[PDB]
Amino acid sequence: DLKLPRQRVDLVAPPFVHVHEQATKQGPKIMEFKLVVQEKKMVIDEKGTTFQAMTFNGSMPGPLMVVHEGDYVEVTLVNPATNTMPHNIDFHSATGALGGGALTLINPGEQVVLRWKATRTGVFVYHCAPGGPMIPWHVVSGMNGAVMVLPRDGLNDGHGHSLRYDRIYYIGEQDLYVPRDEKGNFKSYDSPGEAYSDTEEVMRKLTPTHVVFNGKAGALTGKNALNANVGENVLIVHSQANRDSRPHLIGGHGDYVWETGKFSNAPETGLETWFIRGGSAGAALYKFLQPGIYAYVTHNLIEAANLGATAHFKVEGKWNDDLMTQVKAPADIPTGST
Amino acid sequence: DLKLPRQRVDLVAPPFVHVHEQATKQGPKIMEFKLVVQEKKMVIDEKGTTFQAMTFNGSMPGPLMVVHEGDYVEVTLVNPATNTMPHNIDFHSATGALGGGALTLINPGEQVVLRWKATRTGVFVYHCAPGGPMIPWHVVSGMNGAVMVLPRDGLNDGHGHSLRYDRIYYIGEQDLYVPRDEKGNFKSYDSPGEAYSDTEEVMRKLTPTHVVFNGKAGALTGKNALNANVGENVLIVHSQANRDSRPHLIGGHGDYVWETGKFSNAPETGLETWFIRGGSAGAALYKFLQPGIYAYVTHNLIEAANLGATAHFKVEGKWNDDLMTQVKAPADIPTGST
Amino acid sequence: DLKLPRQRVDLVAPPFVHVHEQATKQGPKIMEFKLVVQEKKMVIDEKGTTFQAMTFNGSMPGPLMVVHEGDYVEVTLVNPATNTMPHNIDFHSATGALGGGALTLINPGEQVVLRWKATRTGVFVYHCAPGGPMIPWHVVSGMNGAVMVLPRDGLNDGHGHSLRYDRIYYIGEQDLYVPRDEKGNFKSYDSPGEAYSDTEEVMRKLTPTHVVFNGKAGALTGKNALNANVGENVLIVHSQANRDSRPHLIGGHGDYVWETGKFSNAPETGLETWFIRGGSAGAALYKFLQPGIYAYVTHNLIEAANLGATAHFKVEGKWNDDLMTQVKAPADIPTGST
Ligand SMILES: OC[C@H]1O[C@@](CO)(O[C@H]2O[C@H](CO)[C@@H](O)[C@H](O)[C@H]2O)[C@@H](O)[C@@H]1O
Ligand SMILES: OC[C@H]1O[C@@](CO)(O[C@H]2O[C@H](CO)[C@@H](O)[C@H](O)[C@H]2O)[C@@H](O)[C@@H]1O
Ligand SMILES: OC[C@H]1O[C@@](CO)(O[C@H]2O[C@H](CO)[C@@H](O)[C@H](O)[C@H]2O)[C@@H](O)[C@@H]1O
Ligand SMILES: OC[C@H]1O[C@@](CO)(O[C@H]2O[C@H](CO)[C@@H](O)[C@H](O)[C@H]2O)[C@@H](O)[C@@H]1O
Ligand SMILES: OC[C@H]1O[C@@](CO)(O[C@H]2O[C@H](CO)[C@@H](O)[C@H](O)[C@H]2O)[C@@H](O)[C@@H]1O
Ligand SMILES: OC[C@H]1O[C@@](CO)(O[C@H]2O[C@H](CO)[C@@H](O)[C@H](O)[C@H]2O)[C@@H](O)[C@@H]1O
Ligand SMILES: OC[C@H]1O[C@@](CO)(O[C@H]2O[C@H](CO)[C@@H](O)[C@H](O)[C@H]2O)[C@@H](O)[C@@H]1O
Ligand SMILES: OC[C@H]1O[C@@](CO)(O[C@H]2O[C@H](CO)[C@@H](O)[C@H](O)[C@H]2O)[C@@H](O)[C@@H]1O
Ligand SMILES: OC[C@H]1O[C@@](CO)(O[C@H]2O[C@H](CO)[C@@H](O)[C@H](O)[C@H]2O)[C@@H](O)[C@@H]1O
Ligand SMILES: OC[C@H]1O[C@@](CO)(O[C@H]2O[C@H](CO)[C@@H](O)[C@H](O)[C@H]2O)[C@@H](O)[C@@H]1O
Ligand SMILES: OC[C@H]1O[C@@](CO)(O[C@H]2O[C@H](CO)[C@@H](O)[C@H](O)[C@H]2O)[C@@H](O)[C@@H]1O
Ligand SMILES: OC[C@H]1O[C@@](CO)(O[C@H]2O[C@H](CO)[C@@H](O)[C@H](O)[C@H]2O)[C@@H](O)[C@@H]1O
Ligand SMILES: O=N[O-]
Ligand SMILES: O=N[O-]
Ligand SMILES: O=N[O-]
Ligand SMILES: O=N[O-]
Ligand SMILES: O=N[O-]
Ligand SMILES: O=N[O-]
Ligand SMILES: [Cu+2]
Ligand SMILES: [Cu+2]
Ligand SMILES: [Cu+2]
Repeated sequence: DLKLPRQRVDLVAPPFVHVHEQATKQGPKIMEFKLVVQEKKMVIDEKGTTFQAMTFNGSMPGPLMVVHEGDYVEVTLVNPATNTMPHNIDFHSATGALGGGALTLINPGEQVVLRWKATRTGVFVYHCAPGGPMIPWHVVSGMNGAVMVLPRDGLNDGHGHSLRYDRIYYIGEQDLYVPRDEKGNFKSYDSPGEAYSDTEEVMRKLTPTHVVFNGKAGALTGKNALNANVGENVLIVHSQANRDSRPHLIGGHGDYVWETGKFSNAPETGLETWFIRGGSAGAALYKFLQPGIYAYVTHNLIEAANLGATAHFKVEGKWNDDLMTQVKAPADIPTGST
Repeated sequence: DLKLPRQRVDLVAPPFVHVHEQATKQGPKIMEFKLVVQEKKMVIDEKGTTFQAMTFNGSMPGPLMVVHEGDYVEVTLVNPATNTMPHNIDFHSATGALGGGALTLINPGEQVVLRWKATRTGVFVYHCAPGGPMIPWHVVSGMNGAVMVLPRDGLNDGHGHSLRYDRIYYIGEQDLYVPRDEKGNFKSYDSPGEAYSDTEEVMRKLTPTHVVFNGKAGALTGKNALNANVGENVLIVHSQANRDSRPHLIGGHGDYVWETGKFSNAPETGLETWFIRGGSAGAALYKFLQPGIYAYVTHNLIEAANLGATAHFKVEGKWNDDLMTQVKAPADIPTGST
Repeated sequence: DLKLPRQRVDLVAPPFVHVHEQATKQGPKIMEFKLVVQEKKMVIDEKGTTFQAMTFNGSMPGPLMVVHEGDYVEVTLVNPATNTMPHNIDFHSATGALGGGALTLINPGEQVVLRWKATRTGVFVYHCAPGGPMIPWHVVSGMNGAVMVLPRDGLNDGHGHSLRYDRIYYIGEQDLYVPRDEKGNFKSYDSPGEAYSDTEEVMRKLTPTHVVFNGKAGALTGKNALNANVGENVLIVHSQANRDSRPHLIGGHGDYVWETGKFSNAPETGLETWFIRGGSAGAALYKFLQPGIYAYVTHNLIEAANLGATAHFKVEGKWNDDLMTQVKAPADIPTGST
């Protein structure tokens, strides 16, 4: 019935994003994506703590999918027979049937194909939602990602001016609830099923043990820092499927921020810290002006520094002493000061 | 002194709203409302847990009051002699005297009449506020509702276009703090006074035991699902007097959202999830496009699924396969897949 | 190299703000500020609980600094040899080097001079950020304040109209994490270093023991209530360096609110409650219409009433019975009522 060109997209692992155009003169296409569920034990902190994760495509978050307004998105969801649980997928970008969750429930050994029309622009969460208490459990076990639906003309500033990004990163933030024994040590389990009852008890107290970007504390630091150059406009897409976050680029700003994540609304300008509502994605554009290390955090600094929620950008270029300078290096306080 | 027509309004129990006009060519009236305080034990979850509630008009939330900008709102507050505590009322919509709290303190056996002018448009919280630690205790015991002050021309989209709703629902969200015994079982008390000291201890840790819509887990599910039809524009008013919430319509969107709840500000368009600040009301307009079950949740999914914060909409109509379709039902993964 | 006039500013203790112009026809200046770190035991609640604070200039919050867009801000940071720890300063208003943190680390006995250009308008947080887990610890120990960068033409309503305030107050909100012994009593320590390990354990559970304005429960109540007059436009700057807040003026409104705190964005109008993201400052303008006591709170009323987060305004003037009146004082319920 639906007679449009089909285009297969190969997803890549976050924080990177598959190749796509910003502005396009192409008409609506059927964009084909495949997501494979993988249940697996993963390391989530720098002391080696593990937990029974559940993922789309082996990563937390799941990959970012990028399409344009008016496209049709055809998603094959695969639940391999090595998994132990039923899974599904709900797209906040889609209309009807609980975002598709009601049409995509699959047992291990099955697959399903859903098609939804991208009628609403913005960044949106997708997540597993099998039903009842399984919904939060699957989500906080890692089964969430995001989709970006761009306007066909690309981004604009809400006042008639085009905005173009040179680079795009997807930072998925995950709240985790890892059970502890009586001495406070983290517990380990041989399967998701075995972890469930203890995990639910932690979840009920609503306080995460870990808050991570890209699936583990320190994932986007050190040699996995994100790269940029002075003068580049970088789009940072941030999602949180379950709990609020307050992104902040230390030493920078959000030049243009869609904190509710929807491109039909004009962005706010010059933010210090923005706010991602749990269950949503947002996006921030920033043009780097200074080289050096930047920390991207949630500005609950306890979460950022002590629970895992810090990423680094490494920015190449020349220092601008007009914007900031050390006038006098650390020196002894003058004895003749009051 | 004030010589305007008087109009008695009969309130109805949430989630329904008393009859009112959107746009009106009537001039300012004195709109007369009565609220009766009722202290009573109520069931708040599906396992039958009870707690010592305190309510306006026997319901959590208290009823929605609807007036127009420039109206005068004359509220009779009654505290029957069967109650045990003093109560009052503070309207976030009103100006002066702590929103009226300073003028409405009444002992059991008394009543009081307050008049305030509706100078500010939007949805607003009202709540009991007797003084000091009694303020949070009364509010989280259920003594809160909302008032909507419409512009005389009804809603608009902030760009010169009228917005009209076909239906309106009021969803009051309540955080509850129910004491537990040493084994974790919920405790029961013979009066609010007896529950106070144990309840305060839970409140101090800032983590609710339950988060409910319309006063109990499952209140707006099953046979009390909210009804709509494909093509209808539905206004959902959401209040939270004490704690933030992040409403989300699963399978839908917020077409027009006033998340801060004030109609002098243009709405945001096409939201996935919005944000109600604790101590505020907000409103979202959505035109249903697909039939079926929709879950309305706070998108902390732990709260939604495990603490009680899920409502259902049942929407009648015909399915639109253009917007979403199952291309291939669950089937075995092809043996010839990689 | 930089050849502009220099102007020394003398800071004052919050909630007051040093003298400054709103609109200015002066050109860019180098505005010189000095901040001295002071570690000291402080009382933070009405029962006399103490904690090992760390402050800029002896106060929580640190003082508000006010400059205009295009000014250069030259800050001398002094760490006296009586302190025990290294400190630094990061300005969310500044660009590069982690907001200046990377250029300002000083040991006890040292001082440093940083210059940054005020390129972005709004209110912004500044805070200590020495590195790693020390970042949250220093911030929640009190080392945070705010800077306001005004447009040269002063505030506007985003629709071409000037806004001018008659008075300005800075309300810094601080989440504190005070260790308890096994009976629940607060612990005391002889130094910040000794408190660290127990404090970190409380911080990890993300629930404050106290939430205060101006450094202690009741700081801005009683005789330290903030003064205003009917008809005065008052600007309230509110900062929270680590945790979200939801300001509300009980009996009032926010006439014009920049909840994200950035003056390049038009304010929202007529808010009941607004939202300060942790890691940010915001500002609200209100013109008092009624005399009397107003409570300024975070509208988590548990925090407001039971954890310390309430300030008072005392407003002088004449009561306006048109806006609000008690039509009938408390009286016995008529025996002939149903
Ligand atoms: O023996 C405990 C010790 O070993 C580590 C080393 O990386 O990890 C093990 O124990 C953890 C807690 O049960 C598990 O999460 C992990 O799967 C296991 O390899 C340390 O994290 C831990 O303290
Ligand atoms: O607005 C984007 C997109 O959503 C649709 C429905 O799929 O329209 C919704 O939003 C419109 C603009 O606010 C409303 O006027 C309409 O009633 C509502 O369904 C699309 O038609 C529109 O392109
Ligand atoms: O957190 C309580 C308590 O547990 C211990 C081990 O008994 O450490 C655990 O918790 C720490 C904080 O989450 C982790 O850093 C560590 O991996 C974990 O074993 C104690 O060190 C701590 O006091
Ligand atoms: O890119 C940051 C990196 O560059 C160095 C020299 O290679 O210094 C530059 O950046 C400093 C601020 O971080 C400036 O103060 C300095 O003047 C400038 O040359 C390194 O020191 C720095 O890590
Ligand atoms: O006997 C405990 C058992 O009975 C239930 C049945 O609905 O409710 C009773 O006990 C609860 C806990 O004290 C009370 O809240 C309730 O008022 C009382 O009827 C169960 O909820 C409970 O587990
Ligand atoms: O704005 C709605 C309504 O509020 C009042 C006071 O009751 O005005 C406030 O807001 C005006 C518009 O922002 C301000 O200009 C005014 O100073 C402030 O009191 C009403 O006059 C107005 O209709
Ligand atoms: O929550 C701790 C612990 O308490 C038990 C009974 O001992 O259940 C209580 O708490 C549950 C979660 O809130 C409720 O579902 C139930 O109504 C209540 O009695 C245990 O089941 C649980 O481990
Ligand atoms: O209204 C939802 C309800 O309608 C049924 C048939 O009565 O199916 C319709 O809705 C489905 C999506 O939920 C579509 O896939 C289907 O094609 C459409 O006919 C029921 O299956 C469904 O519960
Ligand atoms: O003896 C405990 C009792 O004294 C008070 C009186 O103000 O304060 C003391 O004890 C507190 C808890 O250790 C300390 O924070 C404080 O420094 C010390 O003077 C009461 O607060 C306390 O209950
Ligand atoms: O916008 C305020 C201020 O920020 C600067 C950089 O210091 O510009 C940023 O924001 C501009 C307006 O959005 C962007 O166009 C620009 O690319 C970005 O660096 C200043 O130039 C501007 O005055
Ligand atoms: O909070 C638990 C428990 O501790 C006690 C003293 O044992 O009081 C402490 O905690 C109170 C609430 O934070 C404070 O008001 C008080 O200053 C502190 O000592 C008990 O009173 C309470 O049950
Ligand atoms: O300014 C408030 C203060 O004024 C008094 C009289 O001095 O009363 C005025 O304010 C009341 C509302 O708070 C009005 O009801 C009253 O009519 C008005 O005269 C005091 O009662 C009040 O505390
Ligand atoms: O559906 N999963 O447990
Ligand atoms: O400025 N960063 O916390
Ligand atoms: O005023 N009530 O406890
Ligand atoms: O999409 N609902 O969680
Ligand atoms: O740097 N301070 O611990
Ligand atoms: O209206 N104040 O809580
Ligand atoms: Cu799943
Ligand atoms: Cu009450
Ligand atoms: Cu410090």
